[PDB]
Amino acid sequence: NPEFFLYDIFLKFCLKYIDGEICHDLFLLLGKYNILPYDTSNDSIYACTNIKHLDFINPFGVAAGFDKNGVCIDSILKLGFSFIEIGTITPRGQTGNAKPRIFRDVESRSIINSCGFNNMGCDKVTENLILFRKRQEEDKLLSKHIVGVSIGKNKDTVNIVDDLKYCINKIGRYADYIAINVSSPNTGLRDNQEAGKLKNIILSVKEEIDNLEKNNFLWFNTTKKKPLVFVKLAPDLNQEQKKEIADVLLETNIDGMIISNTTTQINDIKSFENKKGGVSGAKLKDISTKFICEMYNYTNKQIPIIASGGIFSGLDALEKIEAGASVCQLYSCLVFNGMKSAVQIKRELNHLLYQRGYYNLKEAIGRK
Ligand SMILES: Cc1cc2nc3c(=O)[nH]c(=O)nc-3n(C[C@H](O)[C@H](O)[C@H](O)COP(=O)(O)O)c2cc1C
Ligand SMILES: CCOC(=O)c1nn(C)c(Cc2ccc(C(F)(F)F)nc2)c1C
Ligand SMILES: CCCCCCCCCCCC[N+](C)(C)[O-]
Ligand SMILES: O=c1cc(C(O)O)[nH]c(=O)[nH]1
Repeated sequence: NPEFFLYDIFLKFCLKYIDGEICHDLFLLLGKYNILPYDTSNDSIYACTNIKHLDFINPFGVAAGFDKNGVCIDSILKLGFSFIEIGTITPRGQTGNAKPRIFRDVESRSIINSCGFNNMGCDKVTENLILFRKRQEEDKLLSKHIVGVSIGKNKDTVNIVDDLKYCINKIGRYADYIAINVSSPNTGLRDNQEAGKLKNIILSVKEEIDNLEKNNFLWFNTTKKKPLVFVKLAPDLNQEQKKEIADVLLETNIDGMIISNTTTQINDIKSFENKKGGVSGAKLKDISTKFICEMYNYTNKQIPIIASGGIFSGLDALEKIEAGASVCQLYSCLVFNGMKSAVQIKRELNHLLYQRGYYNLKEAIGRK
């Protein structure tokens, strides 16, 4: 498709002259007017994957934080992705921290951000998602595409369980899966990663979803089933904390763990020396991949893993898969590679699996 080529003409210009968050706003604006390219290709049946009975037509989606409000789901999915995680959303809208709060380092292909859960609130985002689902009833390019919702707490909230229960009762019907975000470094959130607190949070979320069904058509999503429950983990933990959390995740029978969110322990990027927030991009890959391996070993391979962190090429994706991941999420790749992220990474992964001696992608999950 020549449209990806035409777009890459402006990528370096964007990185050099346009503020990052403004670049992101431009991205969403172009997609709102249905001007982004379309991935016209066909996905390899040998590259599909799944988490429980949630089936992904390909192993690549957009991570949370990119379309925080679901204003652009169709166009982002039609770039070539199989799923998108909208959010993180909160019961009421928040403006976030003061701008600029996103900083890029092109040399290291890394980003640091302190957004602060800026979003339009659960009500407006629920409206946007209902409209998308109506369009999806007709759009054949969007058939079988998955939409997940990441939910969080408002800054000035003490009871996280309240905020998450409001969101579930509002938008749960419309989501294929729900991602619990207790790993953002820019809001008392990583405190909720304490084993006991986390176990209560998870079991509460999973009860509010089950309660949606007890009160009797219902599931207005892609799967026609109740949404699965994922947990997004921060990588800034010691082995003891990782073992305890893995026990909690197994005890609550969550459906998947997203490894991982941004990290605050990177300090070989001189450009970010004076900045605060979580770091993402190529500098997070090795940290993120190792974290997958640990949790893959700690949970006895019983919890599917959604990989997130420094995935730019099919080789990185295969690293994640061969570490224990079943599906991959992109974010920084879209920042530094433009619209072609999905098409290019699908092409490369397909070639890799065909050459490395794999009948299909699911055969590569695990394999150390
Ligand atoms: C500007 C920005 C905003 C983000 N917002 C969220 C968010 O709201 N919720 C969330 O779970 N992760 C959020 N993330 C983390 C990403 O979803 C992803 O986990 C992380 O960037 C690592 O992936 P990557 O290396 O491909 O960028 C955000 C990341 C960035 C850079
Ligand atoms: C949250 C962090 O987002 C960013 O900082 C960011 N930076 N760039 C260059 C991009 C990709 C991009 C955006 C817009 C355009 C276009 F306007 F040319 F179309 N091309 C590429 C993003 C996203
Ligand atoms: C439309 C028949 C099913 C009724 C209940 C769910 C409706 C939600 C429609 C979302 C789009 C789903 N799909 C499979 C058509 O792409
Ligand atoms: O989960 C999150 C949230 C934010 C933010 O909104 O600031 N940033 C991240 O890096 N991860």
